[PDB]
Amino acid sequence: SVYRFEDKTPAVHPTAFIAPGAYVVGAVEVGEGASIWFGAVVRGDLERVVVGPGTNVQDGAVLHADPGFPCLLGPEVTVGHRAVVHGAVVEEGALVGMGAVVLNGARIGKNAVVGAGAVVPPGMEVPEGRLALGVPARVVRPIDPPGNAPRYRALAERYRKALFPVAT
Amino acid sequence: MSVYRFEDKTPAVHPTAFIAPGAYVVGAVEVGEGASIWFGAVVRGDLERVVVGPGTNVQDGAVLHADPGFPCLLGPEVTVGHRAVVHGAVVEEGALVGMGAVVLNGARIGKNAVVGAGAVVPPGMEVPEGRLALGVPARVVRPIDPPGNAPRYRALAERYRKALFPVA
Amino acid sequence: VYRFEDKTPAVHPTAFIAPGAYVVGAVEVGEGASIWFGAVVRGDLERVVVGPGTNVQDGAVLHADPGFPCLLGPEVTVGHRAVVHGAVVEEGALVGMGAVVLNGARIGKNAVVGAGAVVPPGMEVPEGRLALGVPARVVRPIDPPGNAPRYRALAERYRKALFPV
Ligand SMILES: [Zn+2]
Ligand SMILES: [Zn+2]
Ligand SMILES: [Zn+2]
Repeated sequence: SVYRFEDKTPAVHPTAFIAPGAYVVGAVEVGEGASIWFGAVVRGDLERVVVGPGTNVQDGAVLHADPGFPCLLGPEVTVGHRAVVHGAVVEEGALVGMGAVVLNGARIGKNAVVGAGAVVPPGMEVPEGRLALGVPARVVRPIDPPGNAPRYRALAERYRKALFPVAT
Repeated sequence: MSVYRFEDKTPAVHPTAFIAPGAYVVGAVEVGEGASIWFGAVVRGDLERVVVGPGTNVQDGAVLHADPGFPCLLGPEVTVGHRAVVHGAVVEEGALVGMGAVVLNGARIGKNAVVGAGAVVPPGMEVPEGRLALGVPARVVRPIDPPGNAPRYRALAERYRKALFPVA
Repeated sequence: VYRFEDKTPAVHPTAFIAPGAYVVGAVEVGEGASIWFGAVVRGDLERVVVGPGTNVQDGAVLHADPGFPCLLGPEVTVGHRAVVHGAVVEEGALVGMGAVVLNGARIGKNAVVGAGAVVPPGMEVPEGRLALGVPARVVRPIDPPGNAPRYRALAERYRKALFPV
């Protein structure tokens, strides 16, 4: 569930969805309508992590932060399956593609897209409305704004209404 | 070992399948006979169905999900390597998705084909039967011998169902 | 912690094993080591060794194939969501987050595998060197990473004061 490390307690909005098997630990803030999915890990100890309103952190993703590099997810952000966002700033409407890695100090602009499996080097800026892909990542072109966040606001509310464990 | 019902979608898991501790099979999922879903793996079907074929192993930390119009359909004797992501794609009989790889919506992995470890298979890419695809992004490179992971995991799963116990 | 047949993990009392981590089978976990949330350390057909003071971070995966033991040396860091498979990682080294290290590969002393890099089977990363790319390429000498001392201290803090809310 939700874990207090020493005296650091996650602050989770009651409309947020924390899936079974997800771990929210320590200095973490999870906003209204946010969702953290199965097997995801959100840990804030040496530095804080913010999951803005309506931001979804999909299955197997990992959020963490280093001193001086807080992990700040803006509102209506999507962190795809198995992505790692570490000490970076992701602004409103952006998408971190599934399997991608965003490193410390990187900055994902509004409605920007980090391609699947791309590795964003430390400090790199992804401008607003642009697609960055590759290993290492590189700004390629303008890209249409992702629509994953409204999908996951609604999918999360359905999960909050009808999720039941069943034994076999 | 438990499984998760989303709305009216309960996973249909064959009795000979092995579902490991820490694995999360959610919603519209079929898990075939002799299949195995290993520790920390997530197989989630809600927006669209997901099928784990018979004798198919979904290894540790792997993530399966499907998008509208893109079912995630794993054929028989398929291997999804450690920490891979197969999203809304078709994987034909005997193929291998290398560990850490990502396979995106609409991709098709031909029979006995191999996705290289860490490779990212773009949406809609077709990997022909018996071929090898690797790189970021993935490219079909050469013909490769059929992998033999699925038989070994059928047997390893059977050993786990008989002698896996929690300790202190 | 899970036993597989006759294979029981041997975990030192000072090691931190976070909730949601899965240590399975023929696994050694040394003094002052830590296995964090969602990580999977599985040893069945071959042995895995997590050396003293070595941290296996969140969602990382360790496994081994016959003849390829996964041997993590002391003071080693396996970053978030990394995969180290049947490889040898020497003292002080760093496997960057999201990276993949495959069978028979050797990560030299204080070497660094960059984040998301894929070290092919059998490849050697020499001591004090950085490897990047997919596949991996030895790029330049790098200063010793300092993650292992920080995580030794963080793990002892987590062993003492971690409670579900
Ligand atoms: Zn970290
Ligand atoms: Zn998805
Ligand atoms: Zn393996």
